[PDB]
Amino acid sequence: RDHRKIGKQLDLYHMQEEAPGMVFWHNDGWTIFRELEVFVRSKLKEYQYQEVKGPFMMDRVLWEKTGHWDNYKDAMFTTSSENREYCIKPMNCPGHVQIFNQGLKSYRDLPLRMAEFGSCHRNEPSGSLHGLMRVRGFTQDDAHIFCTEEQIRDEVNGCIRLVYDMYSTFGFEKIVVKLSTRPEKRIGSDEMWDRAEADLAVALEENNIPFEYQLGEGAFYGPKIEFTLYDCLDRAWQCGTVQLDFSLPSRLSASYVGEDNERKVPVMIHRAILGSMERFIGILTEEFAGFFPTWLAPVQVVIMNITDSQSEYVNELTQKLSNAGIRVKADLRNEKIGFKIREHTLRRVPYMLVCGDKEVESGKVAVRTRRGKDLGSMDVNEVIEKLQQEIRSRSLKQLEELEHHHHHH
Amino acid sequence: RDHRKIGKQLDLYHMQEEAPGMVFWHNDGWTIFRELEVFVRSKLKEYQYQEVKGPFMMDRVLWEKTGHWDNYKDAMFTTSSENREYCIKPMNCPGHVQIFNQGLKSYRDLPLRMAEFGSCHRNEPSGSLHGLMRVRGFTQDDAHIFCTEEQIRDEVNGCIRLVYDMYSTFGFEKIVVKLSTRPEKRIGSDEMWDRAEADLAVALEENNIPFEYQLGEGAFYGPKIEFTLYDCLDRAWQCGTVQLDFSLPSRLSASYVGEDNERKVPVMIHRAILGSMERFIGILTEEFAGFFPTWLAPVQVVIMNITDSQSEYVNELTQKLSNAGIRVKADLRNEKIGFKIREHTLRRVPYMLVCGDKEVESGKVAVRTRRGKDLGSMDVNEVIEKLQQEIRSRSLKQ
Ligand SMILES: C[C@@H](O)[C@H](N)C(=O)NS(=O)(=O)c1cccc(-c2ccc3c(N)ncnc3c2)c1
Ligand SMILES: C[C@@H](O)[C@H](N)C(=O)NS(=O)(=O)c1cccc(-c2ccc3c(N)ncnc3c2)c1
Ligand SMILES: [Zn+2]
Ligand SMILES: [Zn+2]
Repeated sequence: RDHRKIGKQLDLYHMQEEAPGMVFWHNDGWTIFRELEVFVRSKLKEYQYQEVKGPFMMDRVLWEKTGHWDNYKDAMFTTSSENREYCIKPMNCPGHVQIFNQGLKSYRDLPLRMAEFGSCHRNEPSGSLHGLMRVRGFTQDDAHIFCTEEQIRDEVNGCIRLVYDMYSTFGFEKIVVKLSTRPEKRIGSDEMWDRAEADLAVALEENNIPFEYQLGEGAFYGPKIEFTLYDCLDRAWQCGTVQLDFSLPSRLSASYVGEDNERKVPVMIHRAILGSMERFIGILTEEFAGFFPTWLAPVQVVIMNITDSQSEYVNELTQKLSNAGIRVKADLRNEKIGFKIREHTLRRVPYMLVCGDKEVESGKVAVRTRRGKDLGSMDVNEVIEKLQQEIRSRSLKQLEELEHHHHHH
Repeated sequence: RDHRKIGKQLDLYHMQEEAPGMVFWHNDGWTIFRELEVFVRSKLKEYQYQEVKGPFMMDRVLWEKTGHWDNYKDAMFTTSSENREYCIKPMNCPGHVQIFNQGLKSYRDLPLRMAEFGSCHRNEPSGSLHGLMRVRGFTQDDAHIFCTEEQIRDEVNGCIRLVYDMYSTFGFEKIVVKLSTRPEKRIGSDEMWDRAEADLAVALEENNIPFEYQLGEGAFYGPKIEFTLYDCLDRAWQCGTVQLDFSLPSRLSASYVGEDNERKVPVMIHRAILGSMERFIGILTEEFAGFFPTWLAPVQVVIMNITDSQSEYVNELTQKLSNAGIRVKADLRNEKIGFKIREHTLRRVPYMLVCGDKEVESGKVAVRTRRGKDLGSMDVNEVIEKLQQEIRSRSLKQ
């Protein structure tokens, strides 16, 4: 089932014609986006990345210098102020290079790993738009690594390791990998492309990763390893990408002082792990058919009463779970228990805590899941500890559950 | 002390002529921005706000409907795709109404408090640009509260209480309040403006806030309370603002079913507490002269060895502090300890931990501060607990 239908069902986002391919993230979809940012940040910390933010627009002159204007013109939105023309950024790399270019850099500063949740706009043909998977405004979990020639192997290897490490959290382990080689419109010499292409192929080989070439699909500035994930119709979507660039730094006058006090141009590795937040959310939505892992679930727990008699109890518990950091909602409606459960199941809420008279008495809760399972009564404190552990460990599967819902086995 | 020189010295941000008023946040400046986002979110959690994200641009037609095109044209950047013109948003409000308009609403949903860290672009004349205080691309800690007429007083009071609550964290001694009334170009009837201006004046007086009128300086859609803060040269900068709007929702066909079954247009309150992150960071930078309180400091601790004898111990402590949630770096360079200390001192790192042989043997650390205070030898868990406490409490000094 399509992520667009599931997105409406869970009130995650919408789009209008007033803004084709521009996403409106509602509260619950934004919750997912934000949790993914937190997850990526935990990895940026561990793998020692800076995190920056570059501006939305820069002078067209800068975009001409990179080769974007010649090779990327059709896709760029432009605007102007006071007789000067600006491009809304389609990529974050040039901004990163401008940051690099502030202050003298030395070999001591390398590898310099510079991440950004970088908002890009690309004027994708309106015929090619597709839900969250192909929009016009999207946010990459981007980074550029500025390094020496001698550091390419280790740094490309690090990016590859990070892809599998992050994808394993979602249960994606058998990943389809491509090496996209020099496109017809490109900058840089043949010799530079032969080297960059060999370097990426050797890294994949060294990591024992099977891949195929994809002829002519590289970026204008360098070849790309692509990590493909599949949607519900098995369409291939580029998500992770690791790219090797011997051209942009030089075009933008990037340099550092080497060990012999000579001026050197840094190599730049580009990579995104999730790809874009929008595309990755669309993929997860379809793969899990909206059964997001508890850490990602917009609403983690719903606590419900049978009658008005338990309203006070449900309210205390909701407050208690909320202070414990759990995303929790009360459902106090005069509706049958089965009716409530069906609704919150369609809403894909991991856990539903049913409070009848006996629950109020014993200070317990009757626990149901969105997979139709009855986990009996549990102590409130026990439920809290078990949920907190499920959240903190970013567990793919629920209490007492063998297999989470996922389309591709 | 000017935030622009401090921002250069502490490697917080830069700007270039290839992008006038367009900020490049470097790692250390972005850390401050991110910490302010965490703080705002924690406050909006208690005050029960949703948090959304609206599109960066929308059809010019939408901005024509709201009155932005006729009353706000010169400030807006525009762009095109496939023969249709788009405005890059200068405000988040119309996007928020669009989200409100998805799904039937009733009185049960109100007050609906909808927050966004909303990136706006405004084509400010280049002669008016000034460091971080007045840029062309900035992010508001914005929100719109959709409510009934009967809820206006409580909701305006709630915004005012939020401003003072959040501002107390930063210790601002001079908060000057203005009430900005109907401008020359506006939407809404004179009667609507009478009511809106009175509601804000009454809210200020009930909250015991002295204020001055700023005649004709209100927004095109409503009057504004402004919470003014002052930079090093005592120049006035609008930061917090609370505005009362009886017009935009109607122009955008917003409605809900009331408790009495009558379908009405919601009132909308616009507010920002910090103002923009950029402007507020410029203010903080001058307010503290770059000596950010620990919770905001880009790097909270640097740990140094005297010689490589203590390298291993320094790495161990660095990992230990980092796991404790502290922003900590190891400085293992082959430089004299007095050279390393001076560098981190000038960088305004709150705490410096020095490890020589005596510290390794004892499992302690020698602690000094960026103000030159020497706290002597401290046990490691005690420094961790103290730091965590001062971070969690967002303490103004220590
Ligand atoms: C990895 C970066 O440093 C590199 N500069 C780059 O942009 N590479 S990319 O063009 O291959 C790339 C990387 C990640 C995401 C996308 C992408 C492109 C278009 C999208 C779209 N139109 N809608 C949704 N997601 C999208 C993601 C592209
Ligand atoms: C509170 C909002 O819902 C309201 N729609 C609004 O934008 N009001 S505002 O125009 O008074 C306002 C509010 C908050 C920040 C700014 C502002 C404007 C320009 C800036 C600039 N040019 N540079 C830096 N910060 C800035 C902040 C303006
Ligand atoms: Zn790039
Ligand atoms: Zn507004």
